[PDB]
Amino acid sequence: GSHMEDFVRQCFNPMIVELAEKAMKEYGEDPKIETNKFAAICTHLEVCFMYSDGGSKHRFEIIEGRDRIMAWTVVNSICNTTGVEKPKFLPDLYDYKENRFIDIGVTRREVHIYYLEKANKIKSEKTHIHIFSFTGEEMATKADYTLDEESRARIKTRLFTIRQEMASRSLWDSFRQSE
Ligand SMILES: C[C@@H](N1CN([C@H]2c3ccccc3CSc3ccccc32)n2ccc(=O)c(O)c2C1=O)C(F)(F)F
Ligand SMILES: [Mn+2]
Ligand SMILES: [Mn+2]
Repeated sequence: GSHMEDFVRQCFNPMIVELAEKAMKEYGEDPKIETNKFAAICTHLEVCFMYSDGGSKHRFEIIEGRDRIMAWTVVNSICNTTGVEKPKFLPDLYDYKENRFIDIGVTRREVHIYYLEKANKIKSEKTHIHIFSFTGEEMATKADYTLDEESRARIKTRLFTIRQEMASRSLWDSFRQSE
Protein backbone atom coordinates (compact mmCIF):
# COMPACT_ATOMS: atom_id res chain seq x y z
CA GLY A 1 0.00 0.00 0.00
CA SER A 2 1.83 3.04 -1.34
CA HIS A 3 1.23 6.75 -0.82
CA MET A 4 1.30 7.24 -4.60
CA GLU A 5 -1.57 4.80 -5.06
CA ASP A 6 -3.78 6.64 -2.57
CA PHE A 7 -2.78 9.99 -4.11
CA VAL A 8 -3.82 8.83 -7.59
CA ARG A 9 -7.22 7.60 -6.37
CA GLN A 10 -7.99 10.94 -4.69
CA CYS A 11 -6.52 13.13 -7.46
CA PHE A 12 -8.23 11.70 -10.56
CA ASN A 13 -11.91 11.07 -11.05
CA PRO A 14 -13.09 7.45 -10.78
CA MET A 15 -13.85 7.10 -14.48
CA ILE A 16 -10.19 7.84 -15.25
CA VAL A 17 -8.86 5.63 -12.45
CA GLU A 18 -11.08 2.77 -13.58
CA LEU A 19 -9.92 3.06 -17.20
CA ALA A 20 -6.26 3.25 -16.18
CA GLU A 21 -6.66 0.11 -14.05
CA LYS A 22 -8.23 -1.78 -16.97
CA ALA A 23 -5.45 -0.65 -19.32
CA MET A 24 -2.70 -1.84 -16.98
CA LYS A 25 -4.41 -5.14 -16.16
CA GLU A 26 -5.00 -5.81 -19.87
CA TYR A 27 -1.21 -6.11 -20.16
CA GLY A 28 -0.83 -7.91 -16.83
CA GLU A 29 0.47 -4.97 -14.79
CA ASP A 30 -0.53 -4.09 -11.25
CA PRO A 31 -1.47 -0.50 -10.30
CA LYS A 32 -0.58 -1.45 -6.70
CA ILE A 33 3.07 -2.11 -7.60
CA GLU A 34 3.81 0.01 -10.69
CA THR A 35 2.36 3.11 -9.08
CA ASN A 36 4.29 5.74 -11.06
CA LYS A 37 3.06 3.97 -14.20
CA PHE A 38 -0.41 4.16 -12.65
CA ALA A 39 -0.14 7.92 -12.08
CA ALA A 40 1.29 8.45 -15.58
CA ILE A 41 -1.54 6.56 -17.31
CA CYS A 42 -4.17 8.51 -15.36
CA THR A 43 -2.46 11.82 -16.21
CA HIS A 44 -2.18 10.90 -19.89
CA LEU A 45 -5.81 9.77 -19.97
CA GLU A 46 -7.10 13.02 -18.48
CA VAL A 47 -4.99 14.98 -21.00
CA CYS A 48 -6.52 12.97 -23.84
CA PHE A 49 -10.03 13.70 -22.54
CA MET A 50 -9.33 17.41 -22.01
CA TYR A 51 -7.79 17.50 -25.49
CA SER A 52 -10.87 15.94 -27.10
CA ASP A 53 -13.07 18.44 -25.23
CA GLY A 54 -11.09 21.34 -26.71
CA GLY A 55 -12.51 21.22 -30.23
CA SER A 56 -15.94 21.56 -31.75
CA LYS A 57 -18.51 18.86 -31.05
CA HIS A 58 -17.70 15.62 -32.87
CA ARG A 59 -14.25 16.84 -33.93
CA PHE A 60 -12.30 14.04 -32.26
CA GLU A 61 -12.77 10.30 -32.18
CA ILE A 62 -11.23 8.99 -28.95
CA ILE A 63 -9.12 5.87 -29.39
CA GLU A 64 -7.50 5.85 -25.95
CA GLY A 65 -9.39 4.38 -23.03
CA ARG A 66 -10.69 1.52 -25.19
CA ASP A 67 -9.97 -2.19 -25.14
CA ARG A 68 -7.09 -3.11 -27.46
CA ILE A 69 -9.43 -4.87 -29.89
CA MET A 70 -12.07 -2.14 -30.00
CA ALA A 71 -9.39 0.53 -30.35
CA TRP A 72 -8.01 -1.09 -33.50
CA THR A 73 -11.58 -1.69 -34.66
CA VAL A 74 -12.29 2.05 -34.54
CA VAL A 75 -8.94 2.79 -36.21
CA ASN A 76 -9.90 0.36 -38.99
CA SER A 77 -13.27 2.03 -39.51
CA ILE A 78 -11.62 5.46 -39.70
CA CYS A 79 -9.00 4.34 -42.22
CA ASN A 80 -11.46 2.35 -44.33
CA THR A 81 -13.75 5.39 -44.64
CA THR A 82 -11.23 8.25 -44.97
CA GLY A 83 -8.47 6.46 -46.91
CA VAL A 84 -5.87 7.47 -44.31
CA GLU A 85 -2.92 5.14 -43.78
CA LYS A 86 -3.31 2.68 -40.90
CA PRO A 87 -0.76 3.48 -38.15
CA LYS A 88 1.71 0.89 -36.90
CA PHE A 89 0.90 1.69 -33.27
CA LEU A 90 -2.34 2.70 -31.58
CA PRO A 91 -2.85 6.49 -31.56
CA ASP A 92 -4.93 8.42 -28.99
CA LEU A 93 -7.38 10.44 -31.11
CA TYR A 94 -8.50 10.97 -34.67
CA ASP A 95 -9.10 14.53 -35.87
CA TYR A 96 -12.02 14.65 -38.29
CA LYS A 97 -11.31 18.32 -39.03
CA GLU A 98 -7.63 17.85 -39.96
CA ASN A 99 -8.07 14.17 -40.93
CA ARG A 100 -5.13 12.72 -39.02
CA PHE A 101 -4.47 10.52 -36.03
CA ILE A 102 -2.92 12.09 -32.92
CA ASP A 103 -0.52 10.44 -30.47
CA ILE A 104 -0.41 12.54 -27.34
CA GLY A 105 2.53 12.30 -25.00
CA VAL A 106 3.14 13.59 -21.50
CA THR A 107 6.74 13.77 -20.35
CA ARG A 108 8.74 14.80 -17.30
CA ARG A 109 11.79 15.48 -19.52
CA GLU A 110 12.27 18.14 -22.17
CA VAL A 111 9.54 17.87 -24.79
CA HIS A 112 11.92 17.39 -27.71
CA ILE A 113 13.65 14.36 -26.18
CA TYR A 114 10.33 12.53 -25.87
CA TYR A 115 9.08 13.66 -29.28
CA LEU A 116 12.14 12.26 -31.07
CA GLU A 117 11.69 8.94 -29.27
CA LYS A 118 7.99 8.71 -30.14
CA ALA A 119 8.57 9.68 -33.77
CA ASN A 120 11.31 7.11 -34.38
CA LYS A 121 9.22 4.38 -32.75
CA ILE A 122 5.83 5.35 -34.22
CA LYS A 123 7.35 5.09 -37.72
CA SER A 124 3.98 6.43 -38.96
CA GLU A 125 4.77 9.53 -41.01
CA LYS A 126 1.14 10.69 -41.07
CA THR A 127 0.37 10.26 -37.35
CA HIS A 128 0.46 13.72 -35.78
CA ILE A 129 2.37 14.02 -32.48
CA HIS A 130 1.57 16.44 -29.65
CA ILE A 131 3.77 16.45 -26.55
CA PHE A 132 3.03 18.20 -23.26
CA SER A 133 5.39 18.54 -20.32
CA PHE A 134 4.81 19.16 -16.63
CA THR A 135 6.60 22.52 -17.10
CA GLY A 136 4.10 24.16 -19.46
CA GLU A 137 6.01 23.35 -22.63
CA GLU A 138 4.53 21.65 -25.66
CA MET A 139 5.78 20.39 -29.00
CA ALA A 140 3.70 19.33 -31.96
CA THR A 141 4.34 18.02 -35.45
CA LYS A 142 4.90 20.80 -37.99
CA ALA A 143 4.36 23.41 -35.25
CA ASP A 144 0.62 22.75 -35.74
CA TYR A 145 -0.89 22.54 -32.27
CA THR A 146 -4.40 21.55 -33.47
CA LEU A 147 -6.32 23.33 -30.70
CA ASP A 148 -6.55 27.01 -29.83
CA GLU A 149 -4.28 28.42 -27.15
CA GLU A 150 -6.94 28.47 -24.40
CA SER A 151 -7.66 24.73 -24.62
CA ARG A 152 -3.93 23.94 -24.46
CA ALA A 153 -3.35 26.37 -21.58
CA ARG A 154 -5.85 24.56 -19.32
CA ILE A 155 -4.11 21.25 -20.06
CA LYS A 156 -0.74 22.76 -19.11
CA THR A 157 -2.24 24.27 -15.96
CA ARG A 158 -3.71 20.91 -14.91
CA LEU A 159 -0.37 19.16 -15.49
CA PHE A 160 1.43 21.70 -13.31
CA THR A 161 -1.17 21.29 -10.56
CA ILE A 162 -0.62 17.52 -10.57
CA ARG A 163 3.11 18.24 -10.31
CA GLN A 164 2.63 20.54 -7.30
CA GLU A 165 0.35 18.01 -5.60
CA MET A 166 2.92 15.22 -5.94
CA ALA A 167 5.66 17.57 -4.74
CA SER A 168 3.70 18.69 -1.68
CA ARG A 169 3.52 14.97 -0.78
CA SER A 170 7.20 14.23 -1.57
CA LEU A 171 6.20 11.98 -4.46
CA TRP A 172 7.36 14.15 -7.36
CA ASP A 173 11.06 13.27 -7.23
CA SER A 174 10.34 9.54 -7.42
CA PHE A 175 7.81 10.18 -10.18
CA ARG A 176 10.19 12.32 -12.25
CA GLN A 177 13.13 9.94 -11.70
CA SER A 178 11.09 6.92 -12.90
CA GLU A 179 10.26 7.89 -16.50
C1 LIG B 1 -1.40 0.31 -24.40
C2 LIG B 1 -1.29 1.49 -25.36
N1 LIG B 1 -0.34 2.47 -24.89
C3 LIG B 1 1.09 2.13 -24.21
N2 LIG B 1 1.44 2.96 -23.25
C4 LIG B 1 0.61 2.99 -22.21
C5 LIG B 1 0.47 1.69 -21.30
C6 LIG B 1 -0.79 1.18 -20.94
C7 LIG B 1 -0.91 0.05 -20.15
C8 LIG B 1 0.24 -0.60 -19.69
C9 LIG B 1 1.49 -0.12 -20.04
C10 LIG B 1 1.59 1.02 -20.85
C11 LIG B 1 2.97 1.58 -21.22
S1 LIG B 1 3.16 3.05 -20.20
C12 LIG B 1 1.99 4.43 -20.42
C13 LIG B 1 2.17 5.62 -19.70
C14 LIG B 1 1.32 6.71 -19.83
C15 LIG B 1 0.23 6.62 -20.69
C16 LIG B 1 0.03 5.46 -21.41
C17 LIG B 1 0.88 4.34 -21.30
N3 LIG B 1 1.55 4.38 -23.77
C18 LIG B 1 2.60 5.44 -23.45
C19 LIG B 1 2.49 6.82 -24.03
C20 LIG B 1 1.39 7.15 -24.92
O1 LIG B 1 1.31 8.23 -25.40
C21 LIG B 1 0.38 6.12 -25.22
O2 LIG B 1 -0.70 6.38 -26.07
C22 LIG B 1 0.49 4.70 -24.59
C23 LIG B 1 -0.56 3.73 -25.01
O3 LIG B 1 -1.56 4.08 -25.54
C24 LIG B 1 -0.77 1.01 -26.72
F1 LIG B 1 -0.60 2.05 -27.59
F2 LIG B 1 0.44 0.42 -26.55
F3 LIG B 1 -1.65 0.11 -27.25
MN1 LIG C 1 -2.49 5.78 -26.31
MN1 LIG D 1 -0.37 8.84 -26.05
